[PDB]
Amino acid sequence: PAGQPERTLESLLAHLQEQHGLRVRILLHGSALLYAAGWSPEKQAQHLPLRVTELVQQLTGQAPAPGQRVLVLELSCEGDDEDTAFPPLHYEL
Repeated sequence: PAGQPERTLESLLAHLQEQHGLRVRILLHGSALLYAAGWSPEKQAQHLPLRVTELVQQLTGQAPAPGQRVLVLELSCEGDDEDTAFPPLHYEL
């Protein structure tokens, strides 16, 4: 297990929006695309009580596997400079 334990999708989106006052970004890589910005209301995206890791795989339709898994996520963010957005997140399962 790498990084802090997965708490909740609603927590992740709500935390960034309130504590940092920054727009939400999409984490996508093979498995699925995480909701952040789109036609759908922003409040709806943060509403999702599903776990951050479970939600991504559930949207994908892939069940969890035993042992350590290596997954990488890409941050899709619209901005003038690439430095504004953080580099891809490395998370193992």
